[PDB]
Amino acid sequence: TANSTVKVGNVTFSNSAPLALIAGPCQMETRDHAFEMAGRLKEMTDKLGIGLVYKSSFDKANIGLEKALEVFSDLKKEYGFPVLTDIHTEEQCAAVAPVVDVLQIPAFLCRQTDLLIAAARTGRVVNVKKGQFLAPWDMKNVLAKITESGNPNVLATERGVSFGYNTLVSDMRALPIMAGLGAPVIFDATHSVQQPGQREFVETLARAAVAVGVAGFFIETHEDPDNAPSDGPNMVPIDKMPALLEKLMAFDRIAKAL
Amino acid sequence: MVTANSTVKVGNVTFSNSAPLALIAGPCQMETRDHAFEMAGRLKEMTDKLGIGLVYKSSFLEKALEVFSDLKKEYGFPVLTDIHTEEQCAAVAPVVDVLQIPAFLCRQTDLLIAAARTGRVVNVKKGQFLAPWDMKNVLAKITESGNPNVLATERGVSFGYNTLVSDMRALPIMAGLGAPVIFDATHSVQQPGQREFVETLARAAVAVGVAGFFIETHEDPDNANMVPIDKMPALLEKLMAFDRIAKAL
Amino acid sequence: MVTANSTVKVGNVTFSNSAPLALIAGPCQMETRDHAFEMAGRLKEMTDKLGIGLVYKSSFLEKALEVFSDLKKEYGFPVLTDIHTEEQCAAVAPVVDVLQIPAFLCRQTDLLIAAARTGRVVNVKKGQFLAPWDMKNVLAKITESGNPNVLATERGVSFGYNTLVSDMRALPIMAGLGAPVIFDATHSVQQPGQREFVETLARAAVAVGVAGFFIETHEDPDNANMVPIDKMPALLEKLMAFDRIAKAL
Amino acid sequence: TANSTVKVGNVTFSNSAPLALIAGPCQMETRDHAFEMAGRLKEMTDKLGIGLVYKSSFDKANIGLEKALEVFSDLKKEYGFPVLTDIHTEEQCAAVAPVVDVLQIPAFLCRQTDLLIAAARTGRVVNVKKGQFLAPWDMKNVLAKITESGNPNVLATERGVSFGYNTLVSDMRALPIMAGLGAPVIFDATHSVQQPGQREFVETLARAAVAVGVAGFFIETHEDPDNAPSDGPNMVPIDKMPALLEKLMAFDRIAKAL
Repeated sequence: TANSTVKVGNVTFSNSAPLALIAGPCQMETRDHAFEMAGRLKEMTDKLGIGLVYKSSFDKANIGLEKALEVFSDLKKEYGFPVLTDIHTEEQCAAVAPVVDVLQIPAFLCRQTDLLIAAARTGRVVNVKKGQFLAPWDMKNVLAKITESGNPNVLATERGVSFGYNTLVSDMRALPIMAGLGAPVIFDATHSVQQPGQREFVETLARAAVAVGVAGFFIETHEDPDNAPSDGPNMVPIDKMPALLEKLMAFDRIAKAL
Repeated sequence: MVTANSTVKVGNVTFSNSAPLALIAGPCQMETRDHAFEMAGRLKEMTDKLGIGLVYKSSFLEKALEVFSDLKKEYGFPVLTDIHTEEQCAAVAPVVDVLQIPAFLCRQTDLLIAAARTGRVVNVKKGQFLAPWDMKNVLAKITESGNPNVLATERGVSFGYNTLVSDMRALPIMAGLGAPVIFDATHSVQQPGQREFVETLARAAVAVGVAGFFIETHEDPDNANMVPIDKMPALLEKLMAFDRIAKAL
Repeated sequence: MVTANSTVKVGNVTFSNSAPLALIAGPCQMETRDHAFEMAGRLKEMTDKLGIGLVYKSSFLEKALEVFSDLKKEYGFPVLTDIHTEEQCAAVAPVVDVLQIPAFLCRQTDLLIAAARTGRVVNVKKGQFLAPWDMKNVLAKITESGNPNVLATERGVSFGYNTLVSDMRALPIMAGLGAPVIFDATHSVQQPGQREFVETLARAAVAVGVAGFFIETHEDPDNANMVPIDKMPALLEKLMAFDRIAKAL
Repeated sequence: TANSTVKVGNVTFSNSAPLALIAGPCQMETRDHAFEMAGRLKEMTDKLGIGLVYKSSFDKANIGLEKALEVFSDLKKEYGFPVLTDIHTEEQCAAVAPVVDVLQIPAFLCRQTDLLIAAARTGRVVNVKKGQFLAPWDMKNVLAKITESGNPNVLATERGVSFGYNTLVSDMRALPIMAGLGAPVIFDATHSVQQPGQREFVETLARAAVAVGVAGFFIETHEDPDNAPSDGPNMVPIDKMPALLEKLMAFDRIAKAL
């Protein structure tokens, strides 16, 4: 019993609506860097008519919460977008909820029922990253922990499944399956390509997903991914983002008429 | 020496990962002569309206080759059928434009060589036990035999038990081998040992970029897996809209 | 610098891929104090007769640590429990001999470091998303933190959907990393999202060669997955017979 | 409705009986080479009390039938063992059946119903290699094509399943599952380790399988596997075979009492 349209600040997520973007660097760095990344993402999405949710993690985990919340607060004041971050404990959900619009359950924690309930109880939008060890239908039971806990605003993010050793595959059937559960479906293009333990296939997977039909994309991006503090091999260079997004929007226009 | 053609011309059809999508379509098995002309006429009608190339396919031999020959006289399209032995390649080659290597036989060198030596276009279905880069050495058996006209068909890869998965990365990787890549929508959804997901996989594949689509279709697929023929015009129209974008990028 | 110990001594138990098998066993969750002493007594009885080391395990904290402490006073064995946060490591360490990292947390560096810094033995369950060689970098987070006493537990790897598979090659590969390898028979048969195959997988693992077996067990597993406790003596006797051969070769 | 004991010449296959060995080089080479391999295999199995079925292929396929049948006939005359070879067409089953005791259906052909029926109709023992794309329970339907065709003497050979790309895994649960179908189960140690498109793990997998319980082993072997005409990376050096087999028999003695 999820909301099929999830509205967060100025952003609408729905399998029927134009694509929305969750984007940002993996890890929050300096305040300088945060404002540069968020400014560039806001400009390119403003021009395209794409809603933006700005993302960054503060726990490292495989800047710290206090500092990060200050930066997130100032970003929101300057740019007006909702923000997202990942949470790892019940105490972290309560601590970030005053500022952060969308709480994210990491893939490794997607089965941790008490964390799903704690996120749910904040009344924030909850994005659940589907674990690479889950099947698409398994998400019914995961998302239910949130919706049956009284929070109807859930997003389900596809991020690939384990395929042998050191390989993920993206089963495009996950998208209609999860959409059938009633929550907006988000496609994580950057983690879906990774070699557990690849950037050349981000566009490939993104094009496939948008044509199938998704509410949104989750794309990690950075100005110099090879030199980034975390997750660097996977992130799209920020200067390549406008071209990617323009392409995705062309397909989305067709996909969302059918 | 000899290398795969990135553009493969078959009769009045052009396959290339840079050209508009062409269609390989038909029933699994040839039934009757009348059934063949019906399916083919319906397929040609829809492909004529959309402006897409059609290769008509069926699996069978004497009677079948006469049916194929007559279909070609009447409709002017090329045809495709599966071959299983060296002897079969030789028998069907005077009539059939595309010889198809089934996925279970994609590593059978002697068959690959026989089909190559006929001079026909050879379509190899990628085994569900192969990785996309494994098609390099498969395609090389045809091209090193002197035949540059090869098509590589994606049809899914084994994913745990009784499950296939469509890794869309297979498409650019195989395209990189230098042959047109064909997406088999109807076998890629199979539950080994699902028709609902055929549109899903097809939309994904076309947005990634393919030379063509391979779809098994029938007027009554429950009494024949297959896309009902009455679902083809809507599906194809959607796939052509995505293709136009995919091929311009 | 610091490297994993190929022999890990825990209280009166020795773990090594060259030593006789030792047993890590107990219920999933600690129930009551009386239930704990019962399970433990039954396990110690059977391990005493067979001459095998026993580490008693349970998941929970204040009451639980008092139970563990009393079990140790009475039975003299080491104990193991799962930890989920840094704070938890610190709280359980004064009592619990082996800190266990659950499979879902095996990549959580901060937790790995916290458990390492306690000076206790750390057992890391291999994530079902990891390859066996991926345990190199996991184990290194504990050893580079100054703790050489690590156990590596095999518990299956994802195999398509809702299925795990036990790749017996994981065992020598992980042994090659230099830590004793533990086989989790009860989680390796899991259907994510099967008790019949626990003996099958255990027999295979022991013939390959493992430092130990991890088995969840209960007196009434339907009202608690788990091996019924009354099935343990027969299973263990079989596994010891294979172990003797495996360890001499 | 398979025979739970399959007797072929001097060899007994049963999940209850001491292990039997199917062994030989992948491809038949010279007559010299055939007699050397078969002699060495007969000597080492004679000493251990292990029944031997000598194997070689004549079709190449990813010496030729006429020559191979002559060699097989002379081997049988000299050594007295049953022999095995793989068949690929209905005509090949009829052509080799006069001489060959055990017809083998290759993994890639295990779903080809007409070939299963043709092998069955020869009245020879049929060994079916389980395809790497099959599940253990799928073998019920495969083996049924033989037994329902009137031939109750079938062997089911485990040879690994596809695990991501260029990797096989050996699911040891396949062994009790297939045994539950009633046919003797054979473990192919050499193909189960291979990298599709490894010898150091032949003993690992073999030890696992024998402890679980199997009727037999299928082991490809050659005097100089690195220089062999086919399948060389996978085959056990013939001089390592006695030590391997001695180890397997030690475990088998325990496994077959339980």
